[PDB]
Amino acid sequence: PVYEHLLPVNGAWRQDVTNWLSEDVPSFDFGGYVVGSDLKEANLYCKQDGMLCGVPFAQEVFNQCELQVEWLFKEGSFLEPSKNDSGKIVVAKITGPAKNILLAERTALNILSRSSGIATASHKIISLARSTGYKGTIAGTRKTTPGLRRLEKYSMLVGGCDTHRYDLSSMVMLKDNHIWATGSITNAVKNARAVCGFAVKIEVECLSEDEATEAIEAGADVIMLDNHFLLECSGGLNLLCDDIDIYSTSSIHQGTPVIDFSLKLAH
Amino acid sequence: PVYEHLLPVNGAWRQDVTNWLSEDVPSFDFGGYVVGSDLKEANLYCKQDGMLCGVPFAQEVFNQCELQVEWLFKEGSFLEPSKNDSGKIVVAKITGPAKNILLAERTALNILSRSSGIATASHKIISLARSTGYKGTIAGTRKTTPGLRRLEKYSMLVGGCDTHRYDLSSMVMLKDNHIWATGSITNAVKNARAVCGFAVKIEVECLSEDEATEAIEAGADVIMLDNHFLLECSGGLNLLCDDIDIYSTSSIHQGTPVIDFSLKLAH
Amino acid sequence: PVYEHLLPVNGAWRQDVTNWLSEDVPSFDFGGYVVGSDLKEANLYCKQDGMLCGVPFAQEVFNQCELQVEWLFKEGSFLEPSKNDSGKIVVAKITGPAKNILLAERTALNILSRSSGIATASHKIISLARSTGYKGTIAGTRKTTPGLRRLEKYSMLVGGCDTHRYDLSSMVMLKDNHIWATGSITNAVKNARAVCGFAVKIEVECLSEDEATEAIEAGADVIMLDNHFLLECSGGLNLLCDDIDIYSTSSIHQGTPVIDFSLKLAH
Amino acid sequence: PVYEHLLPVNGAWRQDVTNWLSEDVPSFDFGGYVVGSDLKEANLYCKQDGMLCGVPFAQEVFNQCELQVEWLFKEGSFLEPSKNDSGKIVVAKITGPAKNILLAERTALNILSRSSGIATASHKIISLARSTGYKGTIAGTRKTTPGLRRLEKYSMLVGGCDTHRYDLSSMVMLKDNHIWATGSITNAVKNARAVCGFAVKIEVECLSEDEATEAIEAGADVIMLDNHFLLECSGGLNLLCDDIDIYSTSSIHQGTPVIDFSLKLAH
Amino acid sequence: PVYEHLLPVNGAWRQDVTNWLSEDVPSFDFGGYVVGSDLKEANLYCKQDGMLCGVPFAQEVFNQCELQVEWLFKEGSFLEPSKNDSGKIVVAKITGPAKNILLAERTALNILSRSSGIATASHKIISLARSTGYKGTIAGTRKTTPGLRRLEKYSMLVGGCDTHRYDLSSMVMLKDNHIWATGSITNAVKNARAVCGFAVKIEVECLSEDEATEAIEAGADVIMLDNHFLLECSGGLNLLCDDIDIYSTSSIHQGTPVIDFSLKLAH
Amino acid sequence: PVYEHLLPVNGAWRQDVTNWLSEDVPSFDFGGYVVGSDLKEANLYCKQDGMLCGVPFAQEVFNQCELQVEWLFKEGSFLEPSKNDSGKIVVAKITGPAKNILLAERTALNILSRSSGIATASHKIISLARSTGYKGTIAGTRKTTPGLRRLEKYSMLVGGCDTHRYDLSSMVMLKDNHIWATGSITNAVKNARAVCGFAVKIEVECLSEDEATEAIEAGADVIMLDNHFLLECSGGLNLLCDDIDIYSTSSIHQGTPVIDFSLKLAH
Ligand SMILES: O=P(O)(O)OC[C@H]1O[C@H](OP(=O)(O)OP(=O)(O)O)[C@H](O)[C@@H]1O
Ligand SMILES: O=P(O)(O)OC[C@H]1O[C@H](OP(=O)(O)OP(=O)(O)O)[C@H](O)[C@@H]1O
Ligand SMILES: O=P(O)(O)OC[C@H]1O[C@H](OP(=O)(O)OP(=O)(O)O)[C@H](O)[C@@H]1O
Ligand SMILES: O=P(O)(O)OC[C@H]1O[C@H](OP(=O)(O)OP(=O)(O)O)[C@H](O)[C@@H]1O
Ligand SMILES: O=P(O)(O)OC[C@H]1O[C@H](OP(=O)(O)OP(=O)(O)O)[C@H](O)[C@@H]1O
Ligand SMILES: O=P(O)(O)OC[C@H]1O[C@H](OP(=O)(O)OP(=O)(O)O)[C@H](O)[C@@H]1O
Repeated sequence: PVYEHLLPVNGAWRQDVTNWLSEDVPSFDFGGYVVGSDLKEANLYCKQDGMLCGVPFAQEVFNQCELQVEWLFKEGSFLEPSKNDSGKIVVAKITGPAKNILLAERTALNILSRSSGIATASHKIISLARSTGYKGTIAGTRKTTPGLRRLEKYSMLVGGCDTHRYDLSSMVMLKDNHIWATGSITNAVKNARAVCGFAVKIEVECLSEDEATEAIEAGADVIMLDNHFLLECSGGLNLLCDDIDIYSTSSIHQGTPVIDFSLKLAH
Repeated sequence: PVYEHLLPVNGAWRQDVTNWLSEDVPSFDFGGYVVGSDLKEANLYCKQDGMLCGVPFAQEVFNQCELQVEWLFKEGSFLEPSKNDSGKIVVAKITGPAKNILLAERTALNILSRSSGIATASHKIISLARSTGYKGTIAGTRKTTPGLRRLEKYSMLVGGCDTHRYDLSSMVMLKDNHIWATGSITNAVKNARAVCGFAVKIEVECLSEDEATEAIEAGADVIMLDNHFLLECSGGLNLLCDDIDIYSTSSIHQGTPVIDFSLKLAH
Repeated sequence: PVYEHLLPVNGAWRQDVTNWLSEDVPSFDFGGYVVGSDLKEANLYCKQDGMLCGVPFAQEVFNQCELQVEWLFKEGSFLEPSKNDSGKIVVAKITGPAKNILLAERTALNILSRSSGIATASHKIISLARSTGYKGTIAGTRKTTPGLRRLEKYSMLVGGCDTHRYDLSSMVMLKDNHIWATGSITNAVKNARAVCGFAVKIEVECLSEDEATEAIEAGADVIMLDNHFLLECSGGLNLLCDDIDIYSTSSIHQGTPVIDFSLKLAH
Repeated sequence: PVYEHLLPVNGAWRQDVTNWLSEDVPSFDFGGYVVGSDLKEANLYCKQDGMLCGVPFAQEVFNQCELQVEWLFKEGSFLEPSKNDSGKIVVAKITGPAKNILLAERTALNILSRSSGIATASHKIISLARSTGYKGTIAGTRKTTPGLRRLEKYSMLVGGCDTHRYDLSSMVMLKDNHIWATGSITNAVKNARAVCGFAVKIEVECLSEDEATEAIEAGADVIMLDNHFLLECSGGLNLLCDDIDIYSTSSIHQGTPVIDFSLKLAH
Repeated sequence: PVYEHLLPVNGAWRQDVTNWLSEDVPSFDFGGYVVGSDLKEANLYCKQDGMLCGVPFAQEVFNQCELQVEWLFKEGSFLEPSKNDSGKIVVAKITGPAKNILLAERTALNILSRSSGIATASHKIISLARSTGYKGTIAGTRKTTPGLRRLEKYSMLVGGCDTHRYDLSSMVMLKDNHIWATGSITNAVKNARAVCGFAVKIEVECLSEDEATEAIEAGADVIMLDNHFLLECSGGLNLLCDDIDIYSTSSIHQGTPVIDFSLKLAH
Repeated sequence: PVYEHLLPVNGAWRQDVTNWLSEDVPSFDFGGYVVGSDLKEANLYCKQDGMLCGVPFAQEVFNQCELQVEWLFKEGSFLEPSKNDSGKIVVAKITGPAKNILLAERTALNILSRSSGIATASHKIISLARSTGYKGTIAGTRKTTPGLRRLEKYSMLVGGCDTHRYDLSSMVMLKDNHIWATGSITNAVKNARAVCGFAVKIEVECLSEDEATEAIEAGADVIMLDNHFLLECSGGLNLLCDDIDIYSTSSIHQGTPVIDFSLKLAH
């Protein structure tokens, strides 16, 4: 199994890459004009310790820029430019017209830095939860960067964490507002079930053992206790664990530090 | 002068908001079905100390969701839910069909959290540079989140920092690769000037007083010393200042923490 | 609960309507020129017995054409222009510039006819399965019309049938190809689980009680016997039932007859 | 002459295919992950008697999925998996990474089934009209599936039927509403002619020999009698013929049965 | 009859306007920031003698900029700021936030100038052909500005000229290449007819009375002699007329001078 | 340095070409059907004296049409089919399926004709200004054809002229409206500077030596006198020069004649 196989050979994500490029060049690329098209070589460097993530995305950036890339590491690999010999690590060798390389650069690096950042912070928490004996799941949230949801969720998976529900059409998530609207948890679940059906799970945010039970018996698939079936707890970060099912946290993705990368031509 | 006036009454950014919404609802919105359309009220809360940024963007999210919003604070205001009475601060009151509110929620909050995060980290560094007596500029970089460049740069401005060049068509940025390509700084500048013209500035990354001088005399508009005209230094973060012109740093935007926001219905 | 609440106040589906309109007018609308903009009245007729479906979609067609519509029946209602007095039934009254009405016409009718057709054929089979005592689900398939998936699935729901999985990112569906690839059902399920996680169900097409059992124990959520958990059988149409969980059929949607509608101006 | 030559080497239709794919994979393709990329072989089967239509479209689906296809039959060929040896007929052999094949599958089959269905029902009626001695035209209508007009009209042609006017910018179609608006048929035609010009035909729906004559003399190109030049009659289905010019019917396309296809990997 | 009724209330053309706006503001509108949103008044001036064309287009520019416009002249009117009192003529009064006005300006003026230019040059030639007694048609060509075809053809109509065929799907245009391909004019026409059908005209470029005759008898709708039915001659500009049917010229649209317009705020 | 290097290997401009093609073929290409796919040869001719411009654009048209092109002249070359031997000049040889050639034709020619027209008129004025001894710049304007800005500006550069500011986000352009809004030139400049920053120039339209001075001292980068820093004068065409900095004119691009091109197949 290879993570990049999650991405469809063709689909919207590739168009996203094209749009990211247009975002950087609205009219002309003056630098490309001065630099020209002589064939060049270049190395893509990792300058900080962390997991390598975002390969297929950066690869797509390089393909549309008509370059030849050779990846020295598999996506998911844990890089440690700990060696101060340089403090850097070549993760890919690139070849192509000078201008194409420089056009690609900033976009590919912006993808890798952030993708690697989410994967890394993801790995750290699942390695932490795992090191206590906990056998459950650590999930992310829907508090993703607008327009970048595909990439961030993907980065969560490579890091070893669950993604939780992708969107609002994905797994139903019921709360008080919904329960108050239908008059009861049981009613909220019945209506939710009537439209999502058997193929999609229903989750209910409960505030008491009585809340949960009613949900359980309405047929809810997941139960979130805050403040047959699975249980979830969510609210906080890298710090509560018990032999329960789900712990969600936006700390793995939202507002996380980045893993620094750089790209320089040979000579 | 009002920052939101930077955004064109109509243009691509509004389409970005629609796409951000579609990203959250690819097929149906089951929750909207259970909750229904009864008119509701809700408050948008700020749960952490920082500057409020992203108003026009979140406002656009609310407009497309056909809601009525009342903002209690001007964008740019420094919020301090320091008072533990609640640890929160209502920055806007919203009204509209229950489902519309819940559809809007996650997107608007994801905009505000990140926009406020960049503005805040931006304000902290310019307030810091300013507090030493430095009279120059603190700028950002092109290491922005793919697809979110408009919002992040905008957030930089509201925070009190320069944005630097928007893209590759914006201000010309010459380096060794370009200089090596044309044979000299003077040649790189001549070619750069020939295509960008008088309306757009040319910047050159120099590594010596001789490098700079030649650039100065080629006619470069900005000079970056690393490692008539303006001078720039860039590489590091919140820590070197001297009565010089430009200090760039991706720390104001890239991989920065977020300012937490929440939204809950009345009853 | 109102079905149309499944559609997000704003999102891609509304853009689909605009594209459907452009599809009918690539350059000019000569008829609109001759007819002009005088305000007119018109009735939307149902000419065949069946369930009314597609309201929010046709409504969106009418909104973009700047018209005023009054629906005489709730979506989901079973219409019977059985009365030969006319053999027709007015389901909506429309008002607006003559040209706008005529532009709207063909698109709205093409939506209603097909949407009503799927809903009707859907209602007939669930009413049939229900009339035998069967207490389970009748679902649809992914054999939908390219580009029209949102509308057809929506029509399935209004008719009283399940939609089954929306797409490939929705509920995992494993088969022999996958099982052969990983070496075993157990392995196929483990890999499927590793990437979809807890929020999304996994279904396995089994050909024996031993196939199923292994899937059950791998943790599959649904099992399809062809040729804790739920069971599914799929292959045929309006004709096998037993007190089991799921029966899927493309007969409810694919290649189904249409429910005839017409629209004429008053005088 | 080859029908597929009607499609421009590049244009919107290819983008439609990409959108149809995205429609099936909004976020990840879990199945593609489990199945992997090992090169595989597969056969595309026809399981029902009818005409093969939709080749260039399904071919485009296969090209974007980076596969190698070998078509065993020319588009337009009449297939008869009448032989119960299998009741199936291989119409194409495919090769490529397992996941790519499975991604392609449902979309290509949904194209073929419907395209073949329209072509078949089209061939049946023109073969029927032809078998009586009728030397005229059998046309379709604008009651096409929203967003799928290009494919359905194309399927009409391959089947041997006319498409009639593509859209509202295509051939002018005047009616009572228009005639009432301008005060007379003669006036409606004059205005229609003034904007469409010589390159585009004008058709008028007449209800009497006097209606027609005035249209004829206004210069209308086609006349529809319902209830130099050409005459048309339209309203009903597979059942009135006389040595006249045009008979239109939505029965050839709208709400027609589908021709079943399937695709399975080798081993 | 009003020309603007040719444009569909909604469709692609309105999106074109939005794209034209985005083209002018890729990131921020600094001027809008300095100018602010105070309500202002402004006049749209015509500075050269010619026909007013492009109203609905410029109106759409103004609507998306949320302004209030009052047109003092009907589209099609012949303006003569011949009076040197000012040499200008107010054709519309506008009101709205200062910034919105200034954003709109350049786009609306670029539409009007060119639209008015094509209409004017169109009127001049049809008034010229008409003044000799010629009772036929003066048409345009497909040599239109890429991406601006809708607007230019529309401008042709308002000027009093035919548009000729809109595109390649519009009226069939056969030539030697086609005739050589099928072996004969008769064959080229048969194949053309087989795919376009009765609703669309077929034109043939003939080089002899024998060429024409064969086309006539193949059933071609139009015949172009260069170098029942209609005849066409095309090649040259404002200068050959005889009581024949069609004279085409790109001089009415391609590379034509523009009609100068300006827009200034009140005080 | 090669001008075409200004265009990014991939970005929006290539999508513009696809849209230009779709604009010509909304449904089918009947001519392509009759002509077929036999491999053919063809020559692209220049029929009027002027500079060759638009190569990368026409090349992109040819690439998407899957053709093989051989350019006989470098973009920027001054062609003179002055020789009446033919009055034409082959600038490129093309090979590919007959239909693909004919599909490409009109679009590529419409690009070249206009691109060459702007370049030519651009070269004529800079050669004129240059021939007087003037050592400054001749610039264009923002009065470009809606949707075609990239191509026209690009054509300006190849011709030897400046493009001036690309858009409203490009170089700030202040006027009376802005100055009146902020109360003074000094204030308008301060606000403009506060949002555009150091990377983008600020220009001010001054009407007196006192106007200019205040702008100069506010820090404006350019000053336009109409009716350290650079000076500009703009208003008129091919006719005032003095040893000053900038002369802008829309005459180089807007409403300029076209350079005629043609394309014919070999035999
Ligand atoms: O961000 P974290 O603290 O990790 O918490 C993540 C949780 O937040 C969400 O609640 P919701 O979005 O409804 O309320 P919120 O916006 O106040 O977090 C949902 O409960 C997530 O699982
Ligand atoms: O991220 P920061 O450390 O604040 O530095 C920002 C600087 O980085 C950029 O260099 P470039 O992108 O060419 O090299 P890099 O990728 O190694 O930083 C450019 O020099 C920016 O001003
Ligand atoms: O169309 P129906 O006969 O109702 O059957 C529907 C079933 O078809 C599908 O199988 P798949 O698509 O893998 O094989 P197919 O194409 O041969 O039906 C899947 O099994 C559906 O549940
Ligand atoms: O669907 P069919 O019965 O084959 O008829 C097709 C005819 O329908 C159309 O009329 P129009 O769409 O104006 O009226 P309608 O919607 O009542 O058919 C037009 O007359 C078509 O040629
Ligand atoms: O531009 P004008 O001189 O008015 O001529 C217009 C004519 O040009 C076209 O021929 P085609 O485009 O096939 O050959 P061309 O490119 O050489 O004009 C077609 O014949 C037009 O009616
Ligand atoms: O078209 P030209 O005469 O060459 O002049 C070009 C000048 O026009 C513009 O003014 P603006 O657009 O503000 O006023 P206008 O529309 O009246 O020209 C700006 O001043 C340009 O540099």
